[PDB]
Amino acid sequence: HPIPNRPVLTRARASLPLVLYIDRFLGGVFSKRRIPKRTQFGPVEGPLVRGSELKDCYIHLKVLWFELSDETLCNWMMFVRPAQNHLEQNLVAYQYGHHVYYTTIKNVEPKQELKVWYAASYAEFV
Repeated sequence: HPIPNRPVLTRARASLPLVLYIDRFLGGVFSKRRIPKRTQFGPVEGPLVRGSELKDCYIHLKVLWFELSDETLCNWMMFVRPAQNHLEQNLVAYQYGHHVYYTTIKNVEPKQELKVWYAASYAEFV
């Protein structure tokens, strides 16, 4: 009766809150349970860069900027895809401390993909 070693995941994948999961087939982060309005995730963690040489896999975030390319160097927020209309958006991103956060603007339901875009004031900085 074997019991295998537990698979070790990239930093980005393991730093994910137990409240959420990434869905293999669909792409992106979802909620296991109800996530109420005004729930704050973060901080975004990862390498900082210039805006010069920043990729298109991701939303762009000013703090210098975040390069969210590499799972071994970022945390789970690298997986949170950028919303493309107001229908699908349920997070807003802003700077608060020395840090950047994603905050729910809707009560998010189970099996709904979390999708981010700028809070208006933050949209000014970027």
